[PDB]
Amino acid sequence: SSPGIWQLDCTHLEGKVILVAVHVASGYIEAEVIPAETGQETAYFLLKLAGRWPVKTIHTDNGSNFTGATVRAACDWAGIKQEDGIPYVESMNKELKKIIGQVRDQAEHLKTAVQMAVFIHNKKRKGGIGGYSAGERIVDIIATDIQ
Amino acid sequence: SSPGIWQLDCTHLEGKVILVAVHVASGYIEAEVIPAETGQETAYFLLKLAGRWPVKTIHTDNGSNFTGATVRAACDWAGIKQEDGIVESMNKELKKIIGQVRDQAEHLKTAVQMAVFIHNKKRKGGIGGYSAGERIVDIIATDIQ
Ligand SMILES: [Cl-]
Ligand SMILES: [Cl-]
Repeated sequence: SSPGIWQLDCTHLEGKVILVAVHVASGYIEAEVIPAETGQETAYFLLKLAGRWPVKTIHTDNGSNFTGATVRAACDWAGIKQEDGIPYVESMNKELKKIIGQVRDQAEHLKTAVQMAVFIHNKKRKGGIGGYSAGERIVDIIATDIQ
Repeated sequence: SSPGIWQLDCTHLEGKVILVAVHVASGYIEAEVIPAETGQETAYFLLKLAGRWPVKTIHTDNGSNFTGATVRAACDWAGIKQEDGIVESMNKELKKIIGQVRDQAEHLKTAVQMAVFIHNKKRKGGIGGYSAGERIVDIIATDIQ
């Protein structure tokens, strides 16, 4: 259920393609620059995500890199179901882009900045006492679901 | 035991370099093929790991890709401390699983992720048993408080 639901969208910066996976219930993110927006590279990214978190369902934009039997085969193999797409990334790709822009000049290559931004986003809280970061929220949700 | 303790080791296959990070207490793995065993690529891999899990300390082989200011600056920036350093049972397995699925993948990188998936989803001892994936989350969940 909610524990295994992720949204996958693409973002573009400096002629590069970035795939962003958001764990809906927590706001937690996994993002990476990929060589091209193809089924082969999208399948690779999804297989990487699935081996790190319990991915059960994904909501994508259902674009071209999903019509090929590549991504379909990967989702099949990993036990991932593809459902309804994203509406029309909302305040995520922009937010992630915001952090990236803020730290872009601190890294030589874009890939490093992307990861610095993912780190900042997932460790971000919302006040003292509790607050809870997206990183803590995802772990709590999955923990209190597998037990 | 080890809330944010990870071991980072390198492995080589088909003329390529793979970085393997093992969460000591759970056995959970994060591994990827990197373009070269350099400080710049090692720092990249560590930053990626650090943004996905609460990494506090890493045990590495303290080799050449750790003498450069690159990895030191990355650990510093992420708040990671480098300690003693080199499990072996989790690593060796990775190569075996990779060998069992290499044929299904066009590129090695894909086979590696397939292997990571299989390893982290592996059930402890059938029924009631726990996978490394479930163990790492349960460990960090109880640590948050
Ligand atoms: Cl996409
Ligand atoms: Cl290494």
